[PDB]
Amino acid sequence: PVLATKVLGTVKWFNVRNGYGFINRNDTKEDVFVHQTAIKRNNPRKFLRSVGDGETVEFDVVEGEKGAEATNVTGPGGVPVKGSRYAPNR
RNA sequence: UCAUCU
Repeated sequence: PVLATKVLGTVKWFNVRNGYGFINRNDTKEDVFVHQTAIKRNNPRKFLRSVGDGETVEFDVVEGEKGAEATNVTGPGGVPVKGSRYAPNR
């Protein structure tokens, strides 16, 4: 079950070293947790799993253990995310 | 799951 699909949001922050971040939903203005494994289309020219602070992402919302979370996270229209400056380019 | 990392 998916609570919401293709939600658009702005990354609040994402910690590359520790592997998680938060996205602010553009529709409800609620922060949602995003795990590194929830990123579906990583920047193919970085080599870590990440989204970058402030970038615009598109995602599904599902029920987590500590609140609703983001999953299937991509750029708008399913394109690769930009990724974090804390994740070096190849 | 509110982290603090080039």
